Amino acid sequence: YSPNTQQGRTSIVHLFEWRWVDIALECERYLAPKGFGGVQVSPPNENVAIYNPFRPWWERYQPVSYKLCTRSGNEDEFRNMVTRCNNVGVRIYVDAVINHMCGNAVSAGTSSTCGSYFNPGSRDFPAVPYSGWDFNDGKCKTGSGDIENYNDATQVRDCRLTGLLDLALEKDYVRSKIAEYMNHLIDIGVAGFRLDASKHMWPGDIKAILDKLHNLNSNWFPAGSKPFIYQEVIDLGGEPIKSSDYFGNGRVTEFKYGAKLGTVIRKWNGEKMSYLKNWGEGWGFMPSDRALVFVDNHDNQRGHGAGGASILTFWDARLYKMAVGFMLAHPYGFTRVMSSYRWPRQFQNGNDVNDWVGPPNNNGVIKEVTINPDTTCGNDWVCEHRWRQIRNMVIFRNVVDGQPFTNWYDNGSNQVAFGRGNRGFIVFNNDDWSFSLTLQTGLPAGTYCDVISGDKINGNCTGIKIYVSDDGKAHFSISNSAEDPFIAIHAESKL
Ligand SMILES: OC[C@H]1O[C@H](O[C@H]2[C@H](O)[C@@H](O)[C@@H](O[C@H]3[C@H](O)[C@@H](O)[C@@H](O)O[C@@H]3CO)O[C@@H]2CO)[C@H](O)[C@@H](O)[C@@H]1O
Ligand SMILES: OC[C@H]1O[C@H](O[C@H]2[C@H](O)[C@@H](O)[C@@H](O[C@H]3[C@H](O)[C@@H](O)[C@H](O)O[C@@H]3CO)O[C@@H]2CO)[C@H](O)[C@@H](O)[C@@H]1O
Ligand SMILES: *[C@@H]1O[C@H](CO)[C@@H](O)[C@H](O)[C@H]1NC(C)=O
Ligand SMILES: *C(=O)[C@@H]1CCC(=O)N1
Ligand SMILES: [Ca+2]
Ligand SMILES: [Cl-]
Repeated sequence: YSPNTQQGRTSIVHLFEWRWVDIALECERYLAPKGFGGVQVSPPNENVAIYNPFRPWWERYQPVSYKLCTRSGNEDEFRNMVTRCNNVGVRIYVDAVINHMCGNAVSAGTSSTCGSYFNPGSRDFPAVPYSGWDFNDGKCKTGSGDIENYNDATQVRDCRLTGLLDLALEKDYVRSKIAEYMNHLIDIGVAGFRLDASKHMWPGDIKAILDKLHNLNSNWFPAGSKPFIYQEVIDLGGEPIKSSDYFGNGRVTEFKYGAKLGTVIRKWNGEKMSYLKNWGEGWGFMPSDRALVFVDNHDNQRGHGAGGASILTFWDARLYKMAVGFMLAHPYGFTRVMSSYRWPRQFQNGNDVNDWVGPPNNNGVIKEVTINPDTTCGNDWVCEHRWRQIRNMVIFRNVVDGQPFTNWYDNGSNQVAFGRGNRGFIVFNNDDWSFSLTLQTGLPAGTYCDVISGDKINGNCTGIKIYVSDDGKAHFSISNSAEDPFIAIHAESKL
């Protein structure tokens, strides 16, 4: 249940589709000094090479083998990355796709990221190796063989998720091949895993696999360190399968978090920020100590999975920064920041027809991540984790770690604020008028640099300055026309 990050580092960043060499560099040049706890990487195992459409991001969720050979790099490059990141105290978490192999309709051949032969039709994946009796063909009871109804908890687990060949996870052989793959990664140095499509695996089968896993590599981690496990389970209610069914294996993705934060910030259906006072379990969310939270993820930022049209992404930059800011300031759950790539989003009848587009590439070869002088990224990588407003809130969370939620204020509409013990305070204005008021901050008297509009550099603030007096009060002014309609100050931004 614990992330295994360095003490004081409270967030992980999803460097979606990034190449291993770029992540290794990012660890040393940015993530380490900026205090990021770790990185969730795209599936490192060999996958189906899909040409129609042209190399979609989702081809990486169709395993061909467990060889660490993908568009992100080979095994040596993967190990190089894990080693370099761990050496600078930044962890690596692997997106483990262990529920299935490729789509059952993919043509047999060597159209895979490493040239491995596979025959979906004959259930043949010799590179593992898996064969017909390693899949759930006979176990599934639907007429299509695919998952047809989420109200039947059994077919959700035993049938094919959108045609993906479903592994017979009850077999010790299959459990062992998966464990062999994950233990290879653990021994290499990975700190944990995102268990892809966990809702599609029986809680008990996952547990059986986890019981085969090693403790983290003792060269970097304390003896007895268990790998961090966060299971992807989309539970927004209305279905028999609940997130809680997986608490015995590790943390679980709380999709209700970003879904509701999106509706609140967009002010849909009369919702407003003042309602966030009891944010957390009060909103029907899972226990904070089991939640892996985020505003958006690789799926719902592009209409895949769940979360709805309410989901906030980098496309909605201004509101997005505020959502990410609220999340990073609030004590609930363990935070994951999304880092994406720009794609030619094209809406037709309310839907993005280019939601399949893969990462920036030159004839299929993923482009490297170029760093600009202003610290942003080129080659179409959005690099949200590098936006000042997000990067400074990542440090905010670290600074206020362990402090209680306190000193909440709200105007009954969309102007709210709250503090984290005597270490940080944040103010939001999502109303269509100015927020100008003196608030109790719970902070020691002094001059504080607002870390949203600026930075504390060389003993001075580059943006807004807040003055806290002896009573802990300070005046805040946020126009609804402000570039970023929120201010955040903390112990380390104090002059
Ligand atoms: O030996 C030739 C044979 O090799 C490969 O077969 C593998 C199976 O695909 C794989 O399932 C596994 O078989 C085990 C069963 O799963 C398990 O229930 C129990 O019966 O033990 C079996 C043996 O360990 O391993 C075999 C052997 O590696 C390949 O996939 C076949 O195509 C090939 O004919
Ligand atoms: O630390 C680097 C810079 O980080 C910040 O720049 C961000 C913006 O804050 C973010 O909104 C986004 O730009 C959008 C912009 O706000 C919006 O008005 C425009 O129309 O669309 C943009 C979407 O791409 O991205 C940049 C980073 O690329 C910070 O504001 C800046 O001062 C820092 O230098
Ligand atoms: C802040 O800026 C002032 C004005 O230039 C400068 O005199 C001062 O030295 C700076 N603060 C620090 C701590 O360097
Ligand atoms: C938590 O993520 C990991 C898996 C469960 C445990 O005890 N540690
Ligand atoms: Ca399954
Ligand atoms: Cl996820």
